[PDB]
Amino acid sequence: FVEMVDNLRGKSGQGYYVEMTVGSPPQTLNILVDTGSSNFAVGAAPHPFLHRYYQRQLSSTYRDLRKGVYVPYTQGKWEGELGTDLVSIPHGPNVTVRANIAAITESDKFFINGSNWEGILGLAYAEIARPDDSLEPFFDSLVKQTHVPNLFSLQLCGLASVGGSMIIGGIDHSLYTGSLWYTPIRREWYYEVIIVRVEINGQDLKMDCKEYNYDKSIVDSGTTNLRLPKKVFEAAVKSIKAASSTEKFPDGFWLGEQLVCWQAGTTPWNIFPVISLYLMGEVTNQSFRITILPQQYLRPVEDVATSQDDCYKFAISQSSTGTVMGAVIMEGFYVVFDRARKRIGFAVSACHVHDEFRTAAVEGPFVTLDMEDCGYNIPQTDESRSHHHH
Ligand SMILES: CC1(C)Cc2cc(Cl)ccc2C(N[C@@H](Cc2ccccc2)c2nc(=O)c(C#N)c[nH]2)=N1
Ligand SMILES: [Zn+2]
Ligand SMILES: [Zn+2]
Ligand SMILES: [Zn+2]
Ligand SMILES: [Zn+2]
Repeated sequence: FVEMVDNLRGKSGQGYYVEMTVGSPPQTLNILVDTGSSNFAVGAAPHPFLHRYYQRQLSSTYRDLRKGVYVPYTQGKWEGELGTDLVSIPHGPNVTVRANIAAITESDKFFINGSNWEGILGLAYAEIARPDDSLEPFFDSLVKQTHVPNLFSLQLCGLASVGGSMIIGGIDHSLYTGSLWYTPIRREWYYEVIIVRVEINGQDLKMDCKEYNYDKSIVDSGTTNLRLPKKVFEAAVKSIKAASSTEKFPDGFWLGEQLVCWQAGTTPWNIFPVISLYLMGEVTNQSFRITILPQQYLRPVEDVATSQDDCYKFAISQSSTGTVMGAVIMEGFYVVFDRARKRIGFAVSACHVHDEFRTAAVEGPFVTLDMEDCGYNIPQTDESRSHHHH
């Protein structure tokens, strides 16, 4: 898949985008790759931080669905008018499909100054599509209309410019080394997975493993940080603080709200521990671990005021909606979203993050005799229970 290698670009902390074309004649836009949502939505009216947008009036193939959609986030919102148009990925498979498109007509805190993407490609499953699951997501239309295999893979390589690859329909062996380990997709909504054990510099956090997946764990290219449920995040911060106790940092650093700096080239990486997340294996009683270096979770931020200094932001943060394996985790790894086989694969990425003495790793198997169920069952609302799925 040499045509798809290197088809991602981005800015540090503003995700990764792929080129897509919409309409006829083709209007090219840069579209955020988001495995944490399931709408394809594109800016479709002027905005101060956009200089291009989808012009439905210029597409002879555009059809209006005459139905609006409103998508709130805890940080902002976008809203728009649903329709369909022809869509292709110029640096992807050689096919064109008729897909649902939400034309974003207004938004708040969604498009950011200097980001360079004009829309978002929700790669997760219909269940979480807005306004409901009857709006077929892009990848579903892609696989149904063409012979593209039902799989995609992401190599996300670490404002600074970033790059990577989204291989659509395949796995490209040139983008990883060593073993590829698969963990099951627990349920097809988010790319939900189960973490069975967490270690910080080889020391077990020794929490009940349900705490790791409370109320879910998901793989999310739309999230920057590794985000951890409250109790886990506190135990992790306690452990990382212990390891790094030669350095007393301010509270704001541990909150993600303050940089910490050393003289250029002197950062003491050795005092910051590796973190290993052990993911359920395909075989009952087996897991494998993914091991993250501090260079993945301490993100450099170029200081405008101290040229002499290497400065970093702590990129692990607290969650109340479960564990989120964001860019912090993914940047280590070639991640295969094997929708056909309901599994997610992890191998060490060919764009490796370097530490002098340690390596981001994917290792297994680890066997447990004790097969505790580490999944959490989210309390069923009457709202969920009552909707019919015909
Ligand atoms: C998918 C996308 C665009 C959805 C989104 C919507 C809105 Cl309105 C505001 C921010 C985000 C958002 N935030 C990401 C960072 C992002 C911005 C732009 C592109 C990709 C990622 C995020 N990551 C975190 O770690 C975090 C925390 N803690 C909070 N937020 N990601
Ligand atoms: Zn507004
Ligand atoms: Zn531009
Ligand atoms: Zn019914
Ligand atoms: Zn349904």
